Amino acid sequence: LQALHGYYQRMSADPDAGMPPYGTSMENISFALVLDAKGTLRGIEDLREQEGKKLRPRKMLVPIAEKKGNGIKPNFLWENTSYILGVDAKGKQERTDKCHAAFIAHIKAADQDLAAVLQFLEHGSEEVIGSNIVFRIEGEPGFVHERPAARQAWANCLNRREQGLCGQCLITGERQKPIAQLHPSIKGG
DNA sequence: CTGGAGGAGTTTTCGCCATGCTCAGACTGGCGAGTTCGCG
Repeated sequence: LQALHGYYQRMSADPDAGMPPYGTSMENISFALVLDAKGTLRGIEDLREQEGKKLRPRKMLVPIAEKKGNGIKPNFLWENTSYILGVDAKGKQERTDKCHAAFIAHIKAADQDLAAVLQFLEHGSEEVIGSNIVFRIEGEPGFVHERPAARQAWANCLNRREQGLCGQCLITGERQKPIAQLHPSIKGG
């Protein structure tokens, strides 16, 4: 319904409304890793919160996630242990190894922070297993994915992907627009 | 006779909580008036 499109367009114009900016979404995160600028990991930040009933993760604004079928798709900068640590509980190690290789490969598409995290990837409690994690530089505010250079790289990747076929958009009625081969998912439960 | 493969059919991965009472009376109030038949 175009009503939702109009509502988003209007309310996103308000800076404090809470609309995620284009290309970003709010997800669940449990821990953050701290590593020095030299590429050595030391320090883990656990952001999970006790909701009275249970200890549950926290909501964070991050780059949108792919819709993972049976195929392997690497997320940009935040992932679970299987892609990052090359470890899991699924037993099928080769799958995890392939995921890790794809994850490291996607990064290469000059910043010292990404240089450091690349350096750490030369090697890459139990509760971290299976949870979502993010990266932070030792004593650095914010997170690596928040740095402007990361945003430029993300925009470049988006431009890379949005190419080829073009047509008429039914919601807007405009011509020669790139057509979406797949739609992002919607939260259930 | 063997190949490459397009299509048909089967398997894997995906991610993974909640809803909260209740409580009480009235009221007291009077209808109506009436007429029967009659030889052999």
